[PDB]
Amino acid sequence: RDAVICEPVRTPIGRYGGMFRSLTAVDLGVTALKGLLERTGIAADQVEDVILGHCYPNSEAPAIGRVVALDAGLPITVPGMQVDRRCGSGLQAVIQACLQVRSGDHDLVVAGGAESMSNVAFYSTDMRWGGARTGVQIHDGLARGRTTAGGKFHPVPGGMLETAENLRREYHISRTEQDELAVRSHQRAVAAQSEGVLAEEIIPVPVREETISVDEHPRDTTVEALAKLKPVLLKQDPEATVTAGNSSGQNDAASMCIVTTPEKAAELGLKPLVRLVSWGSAGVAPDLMGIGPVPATEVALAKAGLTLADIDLIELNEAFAAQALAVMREWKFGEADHERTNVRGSGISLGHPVGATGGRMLATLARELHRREARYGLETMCIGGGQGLAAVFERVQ
Amino acid sequence: RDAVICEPVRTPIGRYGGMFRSLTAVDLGVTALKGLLERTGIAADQVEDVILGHCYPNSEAPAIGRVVALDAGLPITVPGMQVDRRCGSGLQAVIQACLQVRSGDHDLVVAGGAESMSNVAFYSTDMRWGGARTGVQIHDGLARGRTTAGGKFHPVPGGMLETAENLRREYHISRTEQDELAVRSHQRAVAAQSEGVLAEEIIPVPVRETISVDEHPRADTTVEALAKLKPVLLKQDPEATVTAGNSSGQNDAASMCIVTTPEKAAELGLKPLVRLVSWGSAGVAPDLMGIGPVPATEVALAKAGLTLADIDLIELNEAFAAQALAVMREWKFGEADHERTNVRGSGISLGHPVGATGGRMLATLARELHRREARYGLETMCIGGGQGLAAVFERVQE
Amino acid sequence: RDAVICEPVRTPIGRYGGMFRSLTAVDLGVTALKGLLERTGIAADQVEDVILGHCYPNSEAPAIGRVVALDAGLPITVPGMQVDRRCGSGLQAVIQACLQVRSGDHDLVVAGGAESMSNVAFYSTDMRWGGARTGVQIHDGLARGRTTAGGKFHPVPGGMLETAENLRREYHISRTEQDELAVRSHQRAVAAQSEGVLAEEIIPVPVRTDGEETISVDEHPRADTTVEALAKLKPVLKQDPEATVTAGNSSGQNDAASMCIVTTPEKAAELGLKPLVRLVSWGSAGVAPDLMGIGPVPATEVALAKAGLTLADIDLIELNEAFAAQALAVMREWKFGEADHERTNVRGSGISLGHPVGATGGRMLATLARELHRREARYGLETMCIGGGQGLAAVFERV
Amino acid sequence: RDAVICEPVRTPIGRYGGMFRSLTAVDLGVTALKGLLERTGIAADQVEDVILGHCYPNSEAPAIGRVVALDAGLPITVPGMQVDRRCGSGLQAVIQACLQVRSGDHDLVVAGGAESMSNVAFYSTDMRWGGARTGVQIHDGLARGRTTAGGKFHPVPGGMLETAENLRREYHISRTEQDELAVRSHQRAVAAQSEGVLAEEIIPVPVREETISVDEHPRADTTVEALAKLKPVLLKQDPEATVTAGNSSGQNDAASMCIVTTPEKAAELGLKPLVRLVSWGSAGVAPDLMGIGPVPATEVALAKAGLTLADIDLIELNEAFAAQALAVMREWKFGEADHERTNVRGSGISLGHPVGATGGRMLATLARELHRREARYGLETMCIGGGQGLAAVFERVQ
Repeated sequence: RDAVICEPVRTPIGRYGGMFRSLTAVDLGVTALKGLLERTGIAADQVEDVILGHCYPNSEAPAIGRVVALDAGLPITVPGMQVDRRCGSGLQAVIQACLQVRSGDHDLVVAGGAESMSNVAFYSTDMRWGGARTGVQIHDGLARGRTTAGGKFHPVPGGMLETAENLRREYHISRTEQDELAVRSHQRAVAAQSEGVLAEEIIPVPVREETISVDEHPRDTTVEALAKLKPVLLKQDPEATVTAGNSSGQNDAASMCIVTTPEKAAELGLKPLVRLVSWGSAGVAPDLMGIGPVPATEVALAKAGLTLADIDLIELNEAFAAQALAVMREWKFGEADHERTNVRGSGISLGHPVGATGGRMLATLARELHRREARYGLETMCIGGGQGLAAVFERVQ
Repeated sequence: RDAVICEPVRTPIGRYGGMFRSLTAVDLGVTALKGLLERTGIAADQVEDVILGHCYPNSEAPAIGRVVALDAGLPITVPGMQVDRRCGSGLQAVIQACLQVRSGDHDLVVAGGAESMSNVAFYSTDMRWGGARTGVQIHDGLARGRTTAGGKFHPVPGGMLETAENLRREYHISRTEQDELAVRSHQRAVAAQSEGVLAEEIIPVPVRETISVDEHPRADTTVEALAKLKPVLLKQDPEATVTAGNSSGQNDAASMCIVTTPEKAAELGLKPLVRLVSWGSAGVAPDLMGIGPVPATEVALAKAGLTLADIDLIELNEAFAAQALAVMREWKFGEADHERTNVRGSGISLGHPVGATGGRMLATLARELHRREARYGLETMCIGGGQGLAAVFERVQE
Repeated sequence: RDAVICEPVRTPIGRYGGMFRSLTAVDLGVTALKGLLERTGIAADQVEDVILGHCYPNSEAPAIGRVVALDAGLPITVPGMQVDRRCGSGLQAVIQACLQVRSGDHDLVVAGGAESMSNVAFYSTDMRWGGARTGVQIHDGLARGRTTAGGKFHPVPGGMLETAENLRREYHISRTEQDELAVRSHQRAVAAQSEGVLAEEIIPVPVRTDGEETISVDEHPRADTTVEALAKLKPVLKQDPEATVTAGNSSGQNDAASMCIVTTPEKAAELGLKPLVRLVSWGSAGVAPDLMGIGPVPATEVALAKAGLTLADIDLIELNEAFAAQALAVMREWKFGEADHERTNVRGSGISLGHPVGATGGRMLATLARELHRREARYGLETMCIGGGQGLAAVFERV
Repeated sequence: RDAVICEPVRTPIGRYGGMFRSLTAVDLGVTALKGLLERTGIAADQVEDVILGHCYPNSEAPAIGRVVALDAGLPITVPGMQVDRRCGSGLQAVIQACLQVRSGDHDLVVAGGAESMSNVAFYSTDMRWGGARTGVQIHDGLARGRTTAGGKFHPVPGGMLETAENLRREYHISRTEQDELAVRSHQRAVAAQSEGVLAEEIIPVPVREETISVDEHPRADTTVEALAKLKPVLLKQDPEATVTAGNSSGQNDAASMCIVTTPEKAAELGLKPLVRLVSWGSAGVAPDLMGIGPVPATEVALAKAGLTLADIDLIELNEAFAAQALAVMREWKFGEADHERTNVRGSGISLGHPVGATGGRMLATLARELHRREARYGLETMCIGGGQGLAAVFERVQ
């Protein structure tokens, strides 16, 4: 039996240190979850699991899906969990949920993600047994993660950014093209804001006293202003092109959806948007992580009996413009194809709040697939440490 | 298609601050995984995913399955990830693994868990935007997490331990009953050591000599000796029963297995031990978290068309002896059922290296099933925060 | 032989988190020491000690007088040190300097204080040997310090603020009296800026932001300060609802440094210095910690006794206003008429100026000495309450 | 009028993480002060200030002299304070006390030092306004201090060790000579213990109950050969390295107290003055060469006294590293006989270097020894981290 997605939602996405800084990852999750149930009218006891992608957990919220369910006020009956496959964790939660559903184990579950990058921890592995002989190192969680993902044999001191630079180098990607992609990202996000489509996606968030519905970071952005910015690794390398302007930031948000059967959705009065056709996962070289989408997509299209040409709409994460352009090069893109890809924006304009990112992409794909009455959508992303995840979704009718 | 478990293995289990103190979770993970690949002769490129239960993640190892896979020398083409459902994380990884294999997405994966409780971080959320007004707090990851898992509306100040005391009060479990259970646990584990069954389970770990034996189990453990210990929260409850002796510790370990189809195992020369029949999960009151196996087992058995009496072997996590005993009251157990339960030992004697516990149970359950030529096994655990997880396994007869 | 104070100076005084937040205590001291030397023309090697009052030391600068000297470009042959007597530390450094000069041991020394409250450390004693058993605590240096000063037998959980309320209560001082005093303080301070007397005291500070700019003015003082506005403000009330002490009527937390030269009249003459005052006597006392604000009364008593002097003998007083109530209590005990307020804290005080602890004694010295000259008065008194139950007072004579 | 020292005393000195690990600096200070008062019968209202050398102060004890008086049950009328001049802070407290006294300002004061190196805080300056951009460092107070004492134009990444290796290089001091000095230091210290003289100095400390009277570090067995076996701390980077844990002083816990007064006031109280302070000197040296600071400092003090080094019966020189002390002794043109009159009851190497309390320890030995000997002149001198020296000359009272 099929697995279908209903009411995929998100909060607004805040900047690191910005709008949502007073809010925990849990507060955002709850807000997204309350909104999901509130829009749906679903009885709390209908939810059989809450599965949440969450990339920077600590003991403030163990097994974060369960904490988020309780905090949202669902009954003690409702189980929950946390998953991490990096930048792909949101999609992963979704995939797990569909698997749990299709099997016939569960009829309805929640799949989501939450990240508060603003409030990620600083930690020490030196204070337990003492620093009397070694000193004390305290690591920023965001910063350390950037270099450790590849493990011991594939270190990257320059982190995520260094991977993109490698890509720009390997594909001869001009700075201009990169800045250009970014503009589109902003124009599209902004266009979406004012065309009213975004309200469909968003649960507004109350901050102790006002309520927020608009994503903080999308902006007036021109190729000319972007040309001005100084790349991060210019001193390390003089041919750098990656800047804050052409790359996604660090952000706060949550994403929620319902994963259910068509039969169950009909009973609960729900309106399913897509069903999951297939998915694929891949490993790639960690220093080349930005390319993980290509092998993963290939696997997914094959499982689907599908071709990329067959595909109506694409959500490809814009971790770095350079990274995205490289996948698009491999996909042999034509100026039209940029029509069907990232239509409402992406990481660069929106933000990249890592756990919630897969959800955001889904909310946009599925809903947009509806608005267009289009058949197939692709969701795919690169993963820090050398991974890729992709999923194929089909509109319901 | 079926999902079957092949070659389920673990490292030995170190004590907190003990023999594996110098080892990261990743190091244990890598050793378990390498051992598994070595024992099986499997080409590395065969492994389509590595899913790992891991309950205290930090930035030293993001998405830990992937890191363990790289650090073990597997090719860059192999994906990996991290899962947390607390004390149920190892089972959860296995279940996810079966779902992926069964759907026909993957033909072979590794499921496992790793934990180093010895090296769990201390952490703060006050150092990034300033402690100017708040003050700064640094939290022990192990301690802080025992309290918060229930969230804001279900706080447990006493921790996992209070919940255990809660069950002891409700179900009227005596001190003697608990200590007694602890004794069996040590005797069964030690006996498992002497009988040589353990070697089949264990990946030896080199430390800078080589270790093949679990640290915690003690031959001389007696009831009279256990009676001497001071219950942890005597000060607060004079009726407290739960001591270090009758509860599990904090531990270091790793677990890995192969999850595969029967046709794929045949092709590769594997010996599949069990196939997964069903699972169930449940939520319970967070202050009563120890009872979680009862509803979960209920769900798993019923999906299986099975009854508790149908079950040949049970592994139930002994998080606390009062917690385990309470589950047994619901199950209406008797001295005889005690001979089909936790037969090689448990969390009390063995220790509770949390992301890897599900893995350790599975290794025993699967192997003991094969040793007994019995049919059905149940693996179930209580989960901090108020959860239960259960699975029913069937011996592969071939 | 006499000891005289030459060219007493200070930086501007910054608010906690404000102007100088990017500056260390060392940075401020160095700017002051350099300013002192630039003004004097003194060769660096004339300096035989740098003694600094510094109340929140850590290992960023051990023995901070030595570090401040080296960092200011003084030769390696110059010794330096750190002293702590809390709110009294700056004066204490002056007195030590004076004694080492008077004994004939040293001919010229530098006496000072530096404090950056903005940058005070957070610290833990649970980090060295393991946190598994106890938990790990980190303390804000500033906050923890308000309770510990009395030791175990006399903890004051309230802090300095509580000891002030204790004084209000004992001496029956209305919130009105307290609030009026604060007004004068801002008024005397502001007046002193426009009058231009402050430039004499101040070494200007450069801060790098768009450009690097130089600061000459104290952050905190306000002209617009009125009793009425001060009533709008909430005592620090839940605890005692007869609470009268607000952020408005007490000193805050601050960043500044102070320096001066201590020398013989004969040496000052050789080097072309203009000695302003000489030290006549000093006194120190202990009082109950929960009553710390009153410490000046006993210390002052002892100093005048040693001087053979009386309070009427005193033309100028600088009494630190840690709290308006604290200052008022001292003044009653001194039997102060309305006119005596004429000669006390004429250029402002802690409430308007701020209270950067190690540098405070230096700041007051700078006013008393210069004002004594501008006035052509004879005798000045410097005195302060000290956290933990102490007082320090000194008498100076214009030269 | 003169300033004289009466009843100089100390606690025993314990090792880093040792016997006194559960005691604060204040605790040691209180015991020492209490013992001093118990011994002398001094009326608590006779003490006009308590001046304490304290090197690693924190908010646990502000103005530590005042806290110590209070905690030791002195009346609230008694003021107190803290001073730091590194390794010279204890002597610096004495010189201050003597100056306040000779002045006529006070008739009687207490001067001391207290250090608990065990409990020195770890700190950050990144927490207050946040590390959101910069990161967070936490510094060990001991290790961090060793690099910063010279300031930004003279950093010593090597710490005090690097200064000591700089001295052995410059002065060419062999490893054997360094080890020989260390051996003498242990032998002299142990001898002082057999002989019974040490009791004269020591205030026994109670810990929770057992009472401690003996310094922790000194060992009778120490030999050159055993010492040769140790490895120089800085060998990786210097092939010629000599300085080791064996021939350097450790990190230590202790307190020192004494009475400073005039002869007239001492006559009144029926006190027994031991020495009077003749002179003192202070000096600045290069921070990379800090160990040599005694040489210019001794020169100043001897000169002020109209005195010569030949005139000095007894010397207490801090043995911070054997190499540093040996270097000073070279400048001083010492011959075999000189070792006869220097550090006669042990030193920093055997006893320990509890930094705030070190000036007090040396004084207690010197004043007391000078009396037993019936000798006239004594010298106390130490090197100070960051590039300083302090020396004082003391003369036996008749």
